[PDB]
Amino acid sequence: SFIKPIYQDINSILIGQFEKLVYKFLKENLSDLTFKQYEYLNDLFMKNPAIIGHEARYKLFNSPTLLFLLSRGKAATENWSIENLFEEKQNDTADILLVKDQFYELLDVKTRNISKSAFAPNIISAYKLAQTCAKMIDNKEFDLFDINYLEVDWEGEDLVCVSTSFAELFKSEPSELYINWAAAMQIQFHVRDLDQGFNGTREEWAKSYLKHFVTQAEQRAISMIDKFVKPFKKYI
Amino acid sequence: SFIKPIYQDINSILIGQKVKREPFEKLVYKFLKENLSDLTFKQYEYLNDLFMKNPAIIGHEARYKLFNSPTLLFLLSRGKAATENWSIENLFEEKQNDTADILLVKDQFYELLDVKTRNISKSAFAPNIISAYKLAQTCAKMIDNKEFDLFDINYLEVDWELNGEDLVCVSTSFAELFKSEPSELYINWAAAMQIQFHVRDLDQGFNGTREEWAKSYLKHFVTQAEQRAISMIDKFVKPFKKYIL
DNA sequence: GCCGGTTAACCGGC
DNA sequence: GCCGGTTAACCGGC
Ligand SMILES: [Ca+2]
Ligand SMILES: [Ca+2]
Ligand code: NA
Repeated sequence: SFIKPIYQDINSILIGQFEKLVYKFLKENLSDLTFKQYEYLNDLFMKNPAIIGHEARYKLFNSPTLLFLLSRGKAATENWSIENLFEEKQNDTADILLVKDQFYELLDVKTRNISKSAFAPNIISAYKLAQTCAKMIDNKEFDLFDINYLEVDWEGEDLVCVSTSFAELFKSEPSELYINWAAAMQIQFHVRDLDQGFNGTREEWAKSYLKHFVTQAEQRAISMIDKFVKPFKKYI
Repeated sequence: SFIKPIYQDINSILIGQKVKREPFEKLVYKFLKENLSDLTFKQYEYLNDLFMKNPAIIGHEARYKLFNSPTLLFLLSRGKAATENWSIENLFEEKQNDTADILLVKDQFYELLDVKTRNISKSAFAPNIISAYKLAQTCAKMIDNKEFDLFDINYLEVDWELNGEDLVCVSTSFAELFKSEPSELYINWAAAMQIQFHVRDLDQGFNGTREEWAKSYLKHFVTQAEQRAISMIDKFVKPFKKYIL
């Protein structure tokens, strides 16, 4: 992580001291590496004005996996112009991107209202993560990027920060990730609760996640009969 | 439908309306309020009015009995603690996962309206209409309690496009869920098991009774669930086994 | 034309 | 404590 080293600094400037308000901090203390996902894409294409067409521009990523996680559609990529730049997207994989010397940190910020009942938010699609692990293995890309999370807790007429949390997805035990199939097949968890005791290699994590994903896929399929078929059979 | 008789006018008044550069639902509410003041309510407003007129009824248990309908209780009520803690000083407010956007009621009959805004400037994408599971439970409760002439679930689509520093409405569509062919409803399991369709495209030729609609939907639901189960193996299991064996 | 996955984030049952 | 369903629409591959 590029943020981990300066976590204390961020935590001390947030607690009490809005959404993406952390981006400001990062874009000032790491202005050299901080980007919104859409800003990184514009930056990458502006730097190579000689490369046109989506097929060519996609090659700019130099990584089938990163291409998969960060790129926009073919049309959007081909239609990309210097006078027609990319804008933020609700569907974007990451909130903030930190890249240095060909290594990437996909950072997601999660805001939690410590006043309401605890309800783990959608973290990332378990399916997208499976395709990611598959691409990591197929292309042997095990030392290219990390997916990390920064949690910001908040709470009379103003909403101030009370604490923060930071965790790395790849440091968590794969089989411990809760996949909520109904909730758009999303992994869900509060950052503060995310396990960080995995000790294996990045390759072992990917294989372990795939076994977990496949197993949960089987379990969900069977459970659908139990909850969506059995109780309604008597009406038909 | 209660808004049906005055639909042509809603359509005319809505086309042209603008919002500061989703909120069109509030404008929909506005008109209905001025044209059907006594039948129009936000879902939370309806709940507040019901409890306000029965101040002596306290506790979630007693308050739940005020709905005098298992199906309506299921579709409209807030949780037990929320119902327990309600008070004139602690009223209900909008809730993200409430079933309906607007309720129109008259003489014990209910119309649950869900406004569906649509950005007409982009590639058509059928939005989440309602949970296929919530709908199945609803049909099951209708059958168990014989409530087949109590309520309707309808949709009002508001099409809009960017026009300067605001969004403007270019057209609208209205359709009724119970007039559609149940077996043709698209259930997108990944998308929170939601039924998906464009109001403008929903068929309206069902020829059976409400009871028949419920049974037919239940048949469709169960069949699609069975298919999804097996389908999950082909899409989420088979393609990744090569990485764990 | 056809088809379905993704983000953001949120209560409430027992 | 443990567990999971719901609303809002929305996009891009072949
Ligand atoms: Ca996020
Ligand atoms: Ca709506
Ligand atoms: Na809905």
